[PDB]
Amino acid sequence: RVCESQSHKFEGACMGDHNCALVCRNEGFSGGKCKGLRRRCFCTKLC
Amino acid sequence: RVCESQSHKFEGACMGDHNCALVCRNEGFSGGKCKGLRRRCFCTKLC
Repeated sequence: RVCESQSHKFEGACMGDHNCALVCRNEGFSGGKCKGLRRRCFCTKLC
Repeated sequence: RVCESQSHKFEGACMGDHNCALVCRNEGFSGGKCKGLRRRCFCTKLC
């Protein structure tokens, strides 16, 4: 089961899922991706 | 740090946040609330 949390560190429009994943790993998550028309980085991990 | 996961048990459209919270507690989360244009139940817990 997957849980999500918006990144605290990601700056600017999320244009590249991989960059978001890397920032999210620095925040303690397993990965992440960009979501929405607002292009925000959302970190993911197993609940 | 809070995380979110769409409910796996909640039936249909989410009207009452309290109902969603109780359903989500049965899924092992601390709470939950109805969100989105298509009113769905999202469970929350500390990650």
